[PDB]
Amino acid sequence: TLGNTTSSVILTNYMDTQYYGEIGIGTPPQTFKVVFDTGSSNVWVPSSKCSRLYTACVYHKLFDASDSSSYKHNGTELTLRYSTGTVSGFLSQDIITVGGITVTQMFGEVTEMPALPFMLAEFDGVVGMGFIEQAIGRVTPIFDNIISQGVLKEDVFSFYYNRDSQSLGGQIVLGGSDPQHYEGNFHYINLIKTGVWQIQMKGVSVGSSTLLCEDGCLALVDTGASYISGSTSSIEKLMEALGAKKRLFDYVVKCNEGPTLPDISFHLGGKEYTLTSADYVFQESYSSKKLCTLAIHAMDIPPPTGPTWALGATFIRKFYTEFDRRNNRIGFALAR
Ligand SMILES: COCCCOc1cc(C(=O)N(C[C@@H]2CNC[C@H]2NS(=O)(=O)c2ccc(C)cc2)C(C)C)ccc1OC
Ligand SMILES: *[C@@H]1O[C@H](CO)[C@@H](O)[C@H](O)[C@H]1NC(C)=O
Repeated sequence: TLGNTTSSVILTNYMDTQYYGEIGIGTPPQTFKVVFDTGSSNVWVPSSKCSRLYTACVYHKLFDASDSSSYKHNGTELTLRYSTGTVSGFLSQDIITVGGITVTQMFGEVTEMPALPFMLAEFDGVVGMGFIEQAIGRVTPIFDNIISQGVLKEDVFSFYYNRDSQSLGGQIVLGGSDPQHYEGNFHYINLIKTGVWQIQMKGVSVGSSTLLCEDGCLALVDTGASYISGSTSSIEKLMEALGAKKRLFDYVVKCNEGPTLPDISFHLGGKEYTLTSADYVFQESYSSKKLCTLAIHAMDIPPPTGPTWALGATFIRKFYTEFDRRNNRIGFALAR
């Protein structure tokens, strides 16, 4: 069922690495800073039942079911494994408010939240924008519950991630796209299969020559990821081609050599999606005596999804993204 409504959620941009908006859970609503993540399908927030020996829970907003009159008990255990860490807790149901839309949703109340990486998180939880196929415990994703209401103009949602400034951090539009944040026309790539926001990639070039993904590869379009990521192997080759040094969790260049780095192009569908060094280098200075982090890192995503590349905030900043559930495709347009 299609309606005549679009809703939008204003996002906060924290240092070009984290983008999140707010949702309200319960009656009266308890507000949470959440990441709208196309790379996951579950809704979760920290729980009041999280042991205060997990320091992450002392530093985040906790959902208290005892303060919500609309809460429905469930209790089923839930473990969510990310390539960055793990969270576990139990399932609960309540009313969730997302940019005007009110929806009865099943979500995870996280009771185990490791300091790495959640003490570094500015957000409290996640709103999974993925498909039911990848939903842990086969829980209906929030977008599927919003479609069911038959209120949205289109069975799509789109992302705008701005470059850091005190301006608009970003924007998610549910039910459409916002022409104020893109120019030109959308170029669509069909999903390899329904169930994952993953498209075929046919080459990654450093400069003029296609040095990587020559015989094709996968590209997960991940709104919950900060960077463009590849497998340890691909990133090693890419970084050698750029002249970057490996550290513990990132790659660096001498700050003075950042602007001189070659363009990186991603071959997706029809078009070549080019990022210049200004789009992937955290150019904090131009000093020959300082190191500058790159917005590309290695991430070994496990099968069946991985091995795959992931196009995170680094990519979405340059390219406004529309996620089309009706046609199982992803559209890209140059962001304004
Ligand atoms: C862009 O701003 C978003 C905020 C970035 O900051 C952070 C993000 C995180 C983070 O890793 N995630 C989860 C990842 C984002 N998509 C899903 C998952 N990627 S994954 O490769 O494991 C994966 C992909 C696909 C499948 C099927 C399975 C596994 C968030 C959303 C919990 C952690 C700490 C952060 O900061 C301290
Ligand atoms: C929890 O919710 C699921 C639906 O996601 C349901 O099938 C299950 O029976 C519920 N469990 C309890 C104990 O209420």
